[PDB]
Amino acid sequence: SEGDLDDLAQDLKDLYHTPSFLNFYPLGEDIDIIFNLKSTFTEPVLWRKDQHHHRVEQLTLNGLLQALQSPCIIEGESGKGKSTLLQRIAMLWGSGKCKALTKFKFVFFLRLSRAQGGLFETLCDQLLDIPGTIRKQTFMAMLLKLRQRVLFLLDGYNEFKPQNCPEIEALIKENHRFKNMVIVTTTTECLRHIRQFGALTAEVGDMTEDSAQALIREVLIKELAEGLLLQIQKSRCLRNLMKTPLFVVITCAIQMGESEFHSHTQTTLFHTFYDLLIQKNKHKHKGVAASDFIRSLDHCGDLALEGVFSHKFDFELQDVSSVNEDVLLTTGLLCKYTAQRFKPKYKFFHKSFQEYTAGRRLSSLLTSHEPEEVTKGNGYLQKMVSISDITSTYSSLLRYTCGSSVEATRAVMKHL
Amino acid sequence: SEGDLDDLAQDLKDLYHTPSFLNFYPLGEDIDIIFNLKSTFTEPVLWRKDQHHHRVEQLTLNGLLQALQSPCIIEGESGKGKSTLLQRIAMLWGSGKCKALTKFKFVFFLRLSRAQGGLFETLCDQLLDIPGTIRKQTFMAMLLKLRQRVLFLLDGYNEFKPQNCPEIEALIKENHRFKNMVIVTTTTECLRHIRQFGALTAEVGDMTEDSAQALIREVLIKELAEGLLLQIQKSRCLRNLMKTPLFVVITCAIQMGESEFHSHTQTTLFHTFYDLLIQKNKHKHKGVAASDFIRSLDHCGDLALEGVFSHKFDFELQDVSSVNEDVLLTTGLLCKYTAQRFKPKYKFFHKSFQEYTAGRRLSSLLTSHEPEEVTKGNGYLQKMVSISDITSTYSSLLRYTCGSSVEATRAVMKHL
Repeated sequence: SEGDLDDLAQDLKDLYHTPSFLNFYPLGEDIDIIFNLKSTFTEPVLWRKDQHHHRVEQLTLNGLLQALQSPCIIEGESGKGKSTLLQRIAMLWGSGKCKALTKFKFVFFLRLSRAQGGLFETLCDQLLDIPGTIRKQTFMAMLLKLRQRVLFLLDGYNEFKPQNCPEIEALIKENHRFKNMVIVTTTTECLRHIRQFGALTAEVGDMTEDSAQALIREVLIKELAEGLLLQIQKSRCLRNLMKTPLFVVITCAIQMGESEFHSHTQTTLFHTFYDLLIQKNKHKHKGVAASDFIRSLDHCGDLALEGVFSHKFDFELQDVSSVNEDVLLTTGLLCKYTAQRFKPKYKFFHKSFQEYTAGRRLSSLLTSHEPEEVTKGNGYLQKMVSISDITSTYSSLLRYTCGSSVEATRAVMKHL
Repeated sequence: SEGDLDDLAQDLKDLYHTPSFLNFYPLGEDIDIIFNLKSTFTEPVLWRKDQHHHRVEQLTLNGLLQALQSPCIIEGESGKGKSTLLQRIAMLWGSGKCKALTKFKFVFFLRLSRAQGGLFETLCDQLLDIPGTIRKQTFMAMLLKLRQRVLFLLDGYNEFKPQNCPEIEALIKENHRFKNMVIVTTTTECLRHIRQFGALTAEVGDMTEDSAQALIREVLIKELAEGLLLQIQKSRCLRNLMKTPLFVVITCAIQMGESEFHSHTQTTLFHTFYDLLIQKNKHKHKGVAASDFIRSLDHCGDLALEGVFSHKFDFELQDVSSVNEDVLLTTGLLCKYTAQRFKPKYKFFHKSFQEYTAGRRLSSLLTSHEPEEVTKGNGYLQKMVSISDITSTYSSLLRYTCGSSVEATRAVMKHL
């Protein structure tokens, strides 16, 4: 009952080097795009927020491990791409290169979105099939007796329900019963359910320029990579967008498969991104009437547009006045913040996204077959009678409105 | 067995150091504000009432412990925030720094608001699972055999029903059968059900200026804290208010989350406070018709207003003439006192609160769509015909009336 413990550790070390573990779909399974952890995002930015929930002390992987303590909670920036951090840790353990992991005997990488029946059943079924030599529930004695030399990496907390496996939900909240180390990843929306149980919290930030450039070089045709590299060197606004894991995977994705470099103006990127968000969560909108979803989007759109004219990006509940917007919070168009505030706040993923959103809505209104909708659109354009506004504050809005539609462009140019 | 007992004591000591014990919600769970006992209220004041129920002999934490005898009853102020005292004791025991607690082998921190099935089961389930090696009912034989070397810290007595766990109700009432030390925290309203069983009593008082200042500094943005500190130093009335934990936490809670310092006029502070009392207990007012609940609140409002004119702050039952006001006693607007007096008495949480309450009612009446209600409101204004009242006794009433409504302000200014 000892030799097989070493076999299990070795078997898991080798398992984490398997292609079925190292490969993932950055844009989701709907697009057959596969990234290999060995060459993709390798150097994440990890912020350790203070007691006031502010970003302080920027940390790195293999710098955070040395600060590892009882339960740690890592929050996704804002409902973005896959939090490819926990699997990096499993790889590093499997490699044995990082000294901070050499003090551990086991690493168990689990998806909370796919769990049920209890801890034992989940480990046996989801991970490596444990030999019957010691598979008699006595493994708990070893787990509890050995010490904090075991890492449980739990992903997708926000997609997990306690009724399916209350043992592991209890594990993360009541760790004093196990005396092991547990790290969980979540999203902003479900953070309020936890945190109160955490010893340490952290947030995943943007990637460095060197990392983003490596990604483009590593997963693309050399000739097309040079095109994108030249474009990003020449442009100035794109350089601010290429910090987001969601965009650095789209500009390439819409280029891959082609034999020639295309500029793919930002309007295209924003449109593509928008469509991906609404379609990505479409699979969960089957309970939403088409008229509810469309009207909700229109509501969000009008909010963004008024926000542009009102020069505001921060909204409160009274600025929404719609319970049905939980659909778009789910979609990821608007993020609800439940941080250390008296009241919750609503913000768009990015200010430029809000501007795009406003543009798309205005453009649609201006091209509507209904005179009233066009009139309302004109009502907004009619405010644009100052050179100091046209070339400044509303420059982005006009560009998005124009790029989004030829007829919208015509209305804008006539006005200008 | 002995090793298990030593480990059990250590396990509990460590349990009391977890974030799950150190983190709490000073304004309740629906609002995500989390305080850490390590930096928040650390130095409470404990008054030991005499046989005449007089406030005498100011005591302190770690000064009272040395005078701990058979069961102690600690009374809250008047239905305020969390009585974060018992958990501090558990922490101190867990730290092992206070000599008074070094004599104790076990500390058992329990919430009576969540208890049932018996003491044995409650301890195991609510605190820490006791190993099956000693968790054989004989635990109690050990516990009893030992001596008065353990502490049972029981919170939320007013939320405890004896039908759920009569063993604990017995634990607190019949102590010679248990031969251990028990400390219970209760409220004024349910004091009458006990007291007769107590050996020693204490009341939680207000915090010092140094503490309140510390609390502001510890849980708020530096820049915003500086703003509040300057405001507090400049004002005269706020300083008197900032003795009560309820207002101290709200004041910083509403400023917290903002990017800039705001004056937050005390009329806003009182409004927020008022609404919290009304809405927080709404969950337990579902058996009260909306007409009955509002009518009762209006009744309280009129009582406050008449009391202001009559200079009456001490109310009797005949001044209420409504059995249904138990809903407001529950709400916490009015506190019923059952001190050693010929008759029970009713009082507002604070004189300034009573004045504020009067303000709300008068302001509302003066803006009513019903001429009779406006007339009644005016009838009160018609008494303000002497400068000696205008700039004195009713100054706060006029200020509250104004702050509460623009239309009310207009009526007031026309009068003045």
